[PDB]
Amino acid sequence: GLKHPPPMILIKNTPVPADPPTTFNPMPQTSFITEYSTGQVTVEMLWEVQK
Amino acid sequence: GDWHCDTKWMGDHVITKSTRTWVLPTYGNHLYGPINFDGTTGSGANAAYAGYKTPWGYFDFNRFHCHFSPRDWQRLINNHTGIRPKGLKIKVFNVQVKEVTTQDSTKTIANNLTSTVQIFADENYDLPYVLGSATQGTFPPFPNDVFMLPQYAYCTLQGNSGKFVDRSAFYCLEYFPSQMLRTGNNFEFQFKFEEVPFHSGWAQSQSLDRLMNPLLDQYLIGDYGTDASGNLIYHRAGPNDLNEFYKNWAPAPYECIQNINSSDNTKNANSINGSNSTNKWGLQGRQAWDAPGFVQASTYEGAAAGQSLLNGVLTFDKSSATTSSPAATAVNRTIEDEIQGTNNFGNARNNIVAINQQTKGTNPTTGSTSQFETMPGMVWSNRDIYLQGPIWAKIPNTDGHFHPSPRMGGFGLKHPPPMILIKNTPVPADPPTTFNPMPQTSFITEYSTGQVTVEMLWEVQKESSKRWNPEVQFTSNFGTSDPAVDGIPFGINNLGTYVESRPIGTRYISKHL
Amino acid sequence: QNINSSDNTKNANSINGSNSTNKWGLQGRQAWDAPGFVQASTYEGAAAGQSLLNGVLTFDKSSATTSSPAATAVNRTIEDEIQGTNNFGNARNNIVAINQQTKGTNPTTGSTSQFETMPGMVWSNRDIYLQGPIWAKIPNTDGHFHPSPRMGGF
Amino acid sequence: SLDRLMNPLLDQYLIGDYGTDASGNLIYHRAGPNDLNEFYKNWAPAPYECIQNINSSDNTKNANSINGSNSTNKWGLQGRQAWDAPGFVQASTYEGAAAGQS
Amino acid sequence: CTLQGNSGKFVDRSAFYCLEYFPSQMLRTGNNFEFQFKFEEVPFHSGWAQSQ
Amino acid sequence: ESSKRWNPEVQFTSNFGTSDPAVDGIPFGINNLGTYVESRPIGTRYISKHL
Amino acid sequence: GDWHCDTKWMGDHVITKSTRTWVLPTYGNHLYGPINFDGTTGSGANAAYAGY
Amino acid sequence: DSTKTIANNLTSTVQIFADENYDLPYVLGSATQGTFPPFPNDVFMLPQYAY
Amino acid sequence: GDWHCDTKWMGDHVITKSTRTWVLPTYGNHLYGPINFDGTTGSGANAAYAGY
Repeated sequence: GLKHPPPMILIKNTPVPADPPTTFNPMPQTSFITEYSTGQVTVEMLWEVQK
Repeated sequence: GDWHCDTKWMGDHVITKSTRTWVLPTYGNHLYGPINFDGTTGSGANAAYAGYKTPWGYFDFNRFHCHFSPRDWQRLINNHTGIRPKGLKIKVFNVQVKEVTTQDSTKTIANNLTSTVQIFADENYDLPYVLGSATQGTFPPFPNDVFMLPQYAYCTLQGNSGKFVDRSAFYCLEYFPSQMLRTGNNFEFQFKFEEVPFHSGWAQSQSLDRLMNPLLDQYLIGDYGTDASGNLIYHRAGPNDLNEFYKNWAPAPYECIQNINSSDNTKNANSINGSNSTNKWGLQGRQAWDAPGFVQASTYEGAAAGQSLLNGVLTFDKSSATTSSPAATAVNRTIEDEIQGTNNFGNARNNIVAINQQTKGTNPTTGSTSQFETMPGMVWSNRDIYLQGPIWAKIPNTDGHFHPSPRMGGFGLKHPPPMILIKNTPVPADPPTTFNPMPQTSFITEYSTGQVTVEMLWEVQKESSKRWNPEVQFTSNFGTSDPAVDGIPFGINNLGTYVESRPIGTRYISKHL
Repeated sequence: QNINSSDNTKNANSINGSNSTNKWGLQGRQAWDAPGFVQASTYEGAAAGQSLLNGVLTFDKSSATTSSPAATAVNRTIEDEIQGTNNFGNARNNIVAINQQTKGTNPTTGSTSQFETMPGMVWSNRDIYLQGPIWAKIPNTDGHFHPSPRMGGF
Repeated sequence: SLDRLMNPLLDQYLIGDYGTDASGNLIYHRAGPNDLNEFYKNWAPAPYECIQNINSSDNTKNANSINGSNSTNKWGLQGRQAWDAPGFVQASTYEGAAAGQS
Repeated sequence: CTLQGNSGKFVDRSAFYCLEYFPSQMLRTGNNFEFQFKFEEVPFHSGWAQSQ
Repeated sequence: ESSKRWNPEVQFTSNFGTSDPAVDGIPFGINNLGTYVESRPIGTRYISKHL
Repeated sequence: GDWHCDTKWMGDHVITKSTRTWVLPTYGNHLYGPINFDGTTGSGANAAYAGY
Repeated sequence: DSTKTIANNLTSTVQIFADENYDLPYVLGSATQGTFPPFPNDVFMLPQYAY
Repeated sequence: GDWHCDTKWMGDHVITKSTRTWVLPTYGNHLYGPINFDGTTGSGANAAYAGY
């Protein structure tokens, strides 16, 4: 039990918009390029033990 | 080049940061063009204009919800009686240029690392300044939305039927120095605001005719009338008549504006034509609406529910929309009653003046007036600022101006934040193998996108009031919301759309006059 | 409106003062505008006793509680020293053009009861008196025009 | 000009009051490129006292036998009147007006 | 007087002040109270009559 | 209070329609008889936090 | 940026390292949304929730 | 049509932050799925955040 | 010896001051006395007490 546990690490792909129309529109743009990401993660922990 | 979007409250000042994602199309096929309207197919001769549209585009951050979340805005208005802008800095970064190819049905999008974009700030105010007109294209209030940059265009001096004249000006934007950005390059700009007064963030807890000690009498004697023989009669004002006290100060000037009731249709007349009933000012032989006008009280305590003024208040959309005739359930209509102490109701028209010269045989007569303008000894309050409203406006460059506080709201500035303009650099397609002198009209189809961060330094005034009883605060009050249909107010609904539930002013804490 | 303090032959009979005074509205009710922005109460050549109805300050000769003091018990001020820059209050003699003239329609003008501040005007403030107030507090507001208190002083 | 300061391609995010319907309900309208005169605006033009027109070039525009002193603007002081001239400056003519307008 | 509604009734923004909530000093016989004040800059009142 | 929620929070506010100075007076104030009245109870819990 | 995944036993303490490969899709079409359950089609009223 | 092509984009980004002040609802510690796999050679999805 | 009754908000701490006027009678005719209750005329045996 911990008052201050290891904090959450959050991640997301940055949205990349598709081609806009050539006339200005005030609405938010809903069309995006389909993508995903991948990588490596390493975690290192120091533990204390009793013999 | 990292994301920020956050607020830091330090004592007497506060810093806001926000980051958005923008997308820039090629406008106008890389062409300038003249634009006019002669008015006929539209409203009429009052609608005519002449000008130019350009291939360029620009950034507009001039609304408050660009810089403040609703919770931060609450933290401001309950605890502070004033705010003014101090400094500004802007960064454009992570630019990508993308090429579009269409073969048959399918459409492919590829990245081009060497192609550029051009950007410059207009620091000397050389271009016509189109910010401060409260138009669309501002940064979205919700930080995750992607938005288009609007195309830059301007109006110039016109003659009859929207034709150019000798003093009409054409501007070439390539005649300015600008810097060219590839992937990996960024643009930065810093700005310092001129000194302005704090916006007044409180509601009035007194009225201008009650400033006296109610228990006492005046040592000044008033004129009560004449007797049957014509001798002057004197009267001393006191607690039984407070309206007859001699006073040092007078309320705000007005142009009479027509009333309207937004809630209750039994109060309104049928089939009102709004354009025929609004206040107007003339210029160059044509007329324009005067709206919202110089601010008046839209309602006062004791007035009927829903009382308002026709084109006398600001009205906002709940969500970004293109609709030309939005429904009443889709809008946020502001109410200014916090100024009712110094500012009369807009439709009252109840000031009285003497209309003749009395002698024995002719009785004195008076009349009410629809027009009462500025006189020595008047005091008034400015229109409120809103979370959905504009921050600043550019004071016109002229010999004279009276109390240059912009009528829609905010801070009048001699030197506002300059316009930042941007466009994709044209990339020609394959030329012919024989020399041709003509300009080349064939280009590669492309668009660009990136991130922009804006950081503002604000100065604020903390609230010292010594009243004993508690004060009104802005609070979140709604019975229940359906997550299936609706969602949390000031939040994302079931369709993924951000909704601003109600309008929010700055005037909650109260002060005596 | 004008009033004559000395000579009753100049006044109309049975004037109701409250009905004839200038008023401004606020919050759905009305209050007297008095003394108002100062005007000349009389000028040289005007009849003796010429004054303005609730346009001047009037004081008691001695401290008193009376609600309706007699004329012999009061000191009525006269401001004629401003008659160079400030018109007589009941004159209403400024003239403006009320139509647009063409061949066939003659130009017409009219007098006005209201003429407000324009670029290029000059004026004088109301005088201070040995019996009058010294100072007043300017209301705390976004805007005010020429904040000189109307009854007098600083 | 002071009514054209906007970007002519865009619409406002402010909504105007268009009128009432047959039952008396308020109707809303968004101003845009088809009506630029209905835009909400920050600034207003100059104050005026109305001054009579005259045409210096073309006598067919003027009325006959105008008495100038009777038709000019005047202010009173000390029980007498004086001309207010030239007055606070107004535009004497504008583009599209007839030739000689003053 | 404070902000009113119809018929001289209080409303939400009406303010009540307790004067005992201020610091004050207590005077017996032999004690005195002193206060000093400086006026802000204002123009001279014009003490002349116009001869033109 | 440091909270990072987006939407606004509940605050304690003075809400009453109208009060009669003849009969009643201002809430949390002196009534017509000179008596001090505490109109409603007030806790400390208004701002919200997740667990 | 290299791989590790290994353990080192030192006396009274021990250090673990591990390396993995992750994949991240785009969730929700770049949208937030409210989610509820009223319980009926599931267990019942004890199963209801609201969130984002 | 039927086929699916996958290309690499060198300029596009991903966003990551740790929540050090515990400002978000903490959904770890509920013993749900989406943890690192025990066997080091497996590839795993990151779960979607909700509260 | 002066009046105060006021509050000062400083950052992470706050100071309150208040002043009141008290009146003290002579109690008990300058006497101590024992007090009891056996409970009968009141609630009952659960109400009994002894003291001074």
